[PDB]
Amino acid sequence: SEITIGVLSLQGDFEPHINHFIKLQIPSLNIIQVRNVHDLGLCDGLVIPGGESTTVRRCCAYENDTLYNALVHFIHVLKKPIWGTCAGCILLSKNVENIKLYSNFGNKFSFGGLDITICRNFNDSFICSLNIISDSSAFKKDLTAACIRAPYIREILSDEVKVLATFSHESYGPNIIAAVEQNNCLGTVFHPELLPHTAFQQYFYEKVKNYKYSLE
Repeated sequence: SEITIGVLSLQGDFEPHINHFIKLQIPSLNIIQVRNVHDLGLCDGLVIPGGESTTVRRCCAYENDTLYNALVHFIHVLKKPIWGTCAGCILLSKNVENIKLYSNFGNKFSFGGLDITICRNFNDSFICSLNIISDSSAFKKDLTAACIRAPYIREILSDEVKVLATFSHESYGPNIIAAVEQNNCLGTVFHPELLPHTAFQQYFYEKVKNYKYSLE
């Protein structure tokens, strides 16, 4: 079957995320940039990366929020798989704290999808070992994550949110939440493209594959 995963690309610096899925070497997988609603329509799943949530959001605001509204629909009506990483994780979140830049978009800042409170704030680079709460073969023992000015997940707001991975750091403390999953949404605070392994990419691919299978 042909599976297409898109990577939101408007904000730039998206190539390493694309490369990391290509490294999976999975015959059935195509990756595309997503810059507009036509591109989004071709996607079975979408990755939203980025360093800065406000930048990615402004990129979606063009033409009276045309792409923003399509993303909301994609997430919440179509229920297509979405992976928000770093900035994208912020933009899936219910409550966003410490984003400073006042938004021309108000309560239309987030796309929603993860019932969490997240803090941008806003030392601050390290590799952590992950405790991953999963039976997926994507996750071998002792995997790592690169946290660079990572957002902080302060609150889980629904029992529907599954804490997928946590870590301990001799600062921040124990049981820092690194990855969450809720329905069709996956969120990670780290940079999955900046470590050689491809575990989260593989997991998200399988999520998209299972979605496509469910449809039919």
